[PDB]
Amino acid sequence: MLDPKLVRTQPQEVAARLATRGFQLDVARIEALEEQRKSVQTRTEQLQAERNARSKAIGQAKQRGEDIAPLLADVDRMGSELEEGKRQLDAIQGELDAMLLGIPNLPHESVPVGADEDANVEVRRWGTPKTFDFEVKDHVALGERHGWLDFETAAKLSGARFALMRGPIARLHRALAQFMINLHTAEHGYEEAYTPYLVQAPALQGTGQLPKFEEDLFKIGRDGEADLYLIPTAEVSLTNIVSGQILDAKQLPLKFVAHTPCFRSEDTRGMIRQHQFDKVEMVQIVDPATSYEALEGLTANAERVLQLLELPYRVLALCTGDMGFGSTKTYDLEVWVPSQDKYREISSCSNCGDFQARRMQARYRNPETGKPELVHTLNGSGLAVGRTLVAVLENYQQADGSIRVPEVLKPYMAGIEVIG
Amino acid sequence: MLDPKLVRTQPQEVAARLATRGFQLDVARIEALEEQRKSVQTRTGKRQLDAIQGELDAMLLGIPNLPHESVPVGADEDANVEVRRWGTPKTFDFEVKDHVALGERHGWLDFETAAKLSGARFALMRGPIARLHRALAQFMINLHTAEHGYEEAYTPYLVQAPALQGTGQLPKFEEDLFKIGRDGEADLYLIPTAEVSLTNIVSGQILDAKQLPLKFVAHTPCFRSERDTRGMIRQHQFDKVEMVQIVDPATSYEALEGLTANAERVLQLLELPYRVLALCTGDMGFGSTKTYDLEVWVPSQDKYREISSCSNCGDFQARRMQARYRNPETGKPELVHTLNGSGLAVGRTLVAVLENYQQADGSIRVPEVLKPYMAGIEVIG
Ligand SMILES: Cn1c(=O)ccn([C@@H]2O[C@H](COS(=O)(=O)NC(=O)[C@@H](N)CO)[C@@H](O)[C@H]2O)c1=O
Ligand SMILES: Cn1c(=O)ccn([C@@H]2O[C@H](COS(=O)(=O)NC(=O)[C@@H](N)CO)[C@@H](O)[C@H]2O)c1=O
Ligand code: NA
Ligand code: NA
Repeated sequence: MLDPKLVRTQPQEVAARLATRGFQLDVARIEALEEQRKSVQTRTEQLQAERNARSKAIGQAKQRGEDIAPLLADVDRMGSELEEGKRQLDAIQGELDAMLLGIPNLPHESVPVGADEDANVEVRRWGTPKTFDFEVKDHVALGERHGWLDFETAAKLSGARFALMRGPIARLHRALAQFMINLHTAEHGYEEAYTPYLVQAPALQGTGQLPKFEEDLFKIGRDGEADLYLIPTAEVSLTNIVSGQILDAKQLPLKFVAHTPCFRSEDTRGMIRQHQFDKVEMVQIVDPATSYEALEGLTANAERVLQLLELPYRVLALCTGDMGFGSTKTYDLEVWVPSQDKYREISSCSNCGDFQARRMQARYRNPETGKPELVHTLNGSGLAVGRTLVAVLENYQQADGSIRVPEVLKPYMAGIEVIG
Repeated sequence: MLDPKLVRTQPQEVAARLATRGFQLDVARIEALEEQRKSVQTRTGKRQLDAIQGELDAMLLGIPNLPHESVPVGADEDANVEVRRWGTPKTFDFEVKDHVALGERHGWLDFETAAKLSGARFALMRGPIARLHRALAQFMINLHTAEHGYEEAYTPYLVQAPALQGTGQLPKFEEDLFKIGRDGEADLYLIPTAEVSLTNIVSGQILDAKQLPLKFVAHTPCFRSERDTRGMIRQHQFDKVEMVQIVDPATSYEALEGLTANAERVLQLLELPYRVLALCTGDMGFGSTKTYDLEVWVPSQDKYREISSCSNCGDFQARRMQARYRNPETGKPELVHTLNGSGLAVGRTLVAVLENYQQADGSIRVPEVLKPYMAGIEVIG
């Protein structure tokens, strides 16, 4: 949610900033609703003035021994219209709120203005994509060899876009997730958390997936119970820890890390696109003055995972036309994928500003004013575990089809140094 | 599903054995349907044959497993037999606190934030308690893979109906599952246990005799919409480290003893006193022939509480899955036997760790085997 006062009073300036995202604000409808509101409010004011006078004129008519029936009938009619005037103003405000819940965030001034994906800038890249002396295999060819990565058995259980891992590939996947959590808790100042993987609608509305992106979620419809949704990311559960709270300035920043499955009902082959995937999520609840510096740190934390695994990657600053709904500024990390001869997305790191904090009423008590003020929220993958496994399998492949274990993962691989 | 030959050749004995579970086998309806199929065959139309076949198959999928002759005969939980114990429950020199009071002290176990997010029967864990939960699950999976011969697996947590019918949750227990209704697609169900995904790896296959035993281990969330039940004891979501075995039918009752010892080892290494209960015929799970429950000591309750269920399913799930192996003696593809057991339910291990390891000041001492996973933390709070 944007600032309601800003959208209602400056719809033209808000529309112009939003147009950079390709989003066309319904300025004609905001102004029409605002014209209707002003018209009803002026009618209720004139009626309040008329009814109050008539209601007190009954007292005076009584003192004169006069008939009060014409006056009571006037007051009663006026009262009934004021009650409708309230219903009209409530239904106008109701329509305006429903509309404001579907508006994407305002891009920060520093975001490059672009109409599409081609206006995204490379910020920097790290490491050098390996030149192989043999024909590179993809992660599907590599992992299927001994049945350690099995899409057929997963299709037999659950249908398309699911995976089954066994033996050393399953251990390598767990090693990756354990390495990420241990790194963020030991070196990057994040507090570990275990969260529900099923949330009710209010949590998803707090982070921006609801009301607009319901069709992308798996829903559990329940009889006489509030429906449950499978989390698309631990961002939903972690960010909402602070909903409806006034935090002390001393408690900021709150930094959370969670390793959870992620469920989405939205080449893309093998493990690139899945209905379920593990992701180690980083979430920060910060002082608004520090959120853009916090984003730089958050991005460096996700990068550190790739540097430690020695995986060549690239950092992209997303343009205005290529951002997520609730983001003011995003950096995408893209890992080198040898079988594709390109870098592919492995993490998105965003500053949401006060957009999610507004929806969930997550606040802090400002020290200067003493007044409760909205916090800023940030989130970032550090990393999507299945995609890192794809990167590990492909970048560490040997000529015989075996896989070298990355150095930082050997303590988790129980003596295994080469897979197959 | 039960052997169709046994149901036909020995109806009275199969019915008398099932009656020890409190299940009344409808021999009359089964044999009346068999007579109708035989009469319709001698005349052959397709409508009446498919209706009789659909009726018979639906009945057949509703019959629980035959209890093994070594299973104590009883009507309820009070007839379950304690077969052994391990360890001495601790005598505390202060008033014992439950895991809820222990965990809630610094916000590290938070039922209120979880309720705000998801409603009742959910949990949120933070900092050293979340780290201890993760340490427990890592310990269990590292133990089973390194010492007990189990191959690790990452599985889907959403399955379609045939996998649940393969292990016995469907058709009879649909109400206990969280279903995802999918428009113009097969509905998905959240897994109640990794037993569903692990056991079904071998469905529709003829394995090699040399491939047996197949021993799988997985750490997964478990989702169910179903004595003291406070906090993490009962949840809609909980983590469980599951052990599954696909074995030669001749070895399955020795394999159950080995599976039960694997689960027990986690409790021994954590130094958590417990007891082993041989479930009676009237307290057994639908798909089981024989079950041992592990019940860990819970100081706040002054009693042992269930933390694991180890079962031999015989050929029951194999029949539903058509999971076979090529018999080296005969040459014929024969049904395999299947087994599963918790090693362990992670949330309930955490309850047991918090309570048994608590100290006078409300702090919790970290179990010895968990210290390598706790980043220097030896005392929680
Ligand atoms: C397997 N798989 C998918 O099918 C889809 C996405 N991803 C990775 O997940 C990362 C984070 O997803 S996101 O871009 O929608 N952003 C978030 O979820 C925020 N909570 C920040 O993480 C993407 O960068 C993909 O690499 C998959 O792995
Ligand atoms: C939190 N919680 C529950 O809410 C319910 C059960 N349990 C434990 O899970 C163990 C295994 O569940 S079971 O008995 O249904 N058996 C199986 O699922 C098999 N696949 C073997 O694991 C129970 O023993 C409870 O201790 C919870 O922890
Ligand atoms: Na992205
Ligand atoms: Na049980």
